[PDB]
Amino acid sequence: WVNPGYHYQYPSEGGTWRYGFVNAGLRSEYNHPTKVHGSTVQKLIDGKVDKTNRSIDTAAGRYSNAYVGAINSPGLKGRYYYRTN
Ligand SMILES: [Cl-]
Ligand SMILES: [Cl-]
Repeated sequence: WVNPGYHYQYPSEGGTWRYGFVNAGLRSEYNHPTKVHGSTVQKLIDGKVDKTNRSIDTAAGRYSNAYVGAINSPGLKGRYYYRTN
């Protein structure tokens, strides 16, 4: 199970990174105001990777969108990634 709602980090590279269990999925979303950027999320069940979703290379000023639809079940955990180009 994942304590729901976006969690936030502020990369040294710039921008805002938000991720977590939100609106029926695991999500990783990164906004960089000027650079091409992206994000990735992995869905874990009992520690095993069930799915990986990688955002496309995303335009400056928009949040990248990495998502896996999920039930917030007892075995659910997420792992989250961001990138700049
Ligand atoms: Cl990424
Ligand atoms: Cl695995």
